[PDB]
Amino acid sequence: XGXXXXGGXXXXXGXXXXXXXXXXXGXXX
Repeated sequence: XGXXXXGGXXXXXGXXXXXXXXXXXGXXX
């Protein structure tokens, strides 16, 4: 949950992303 996106998105919620960053259900932090 350190954020990220690289133009993908992000911002709390349930995580998401991948990029570029993100995380949640898949880690990231």
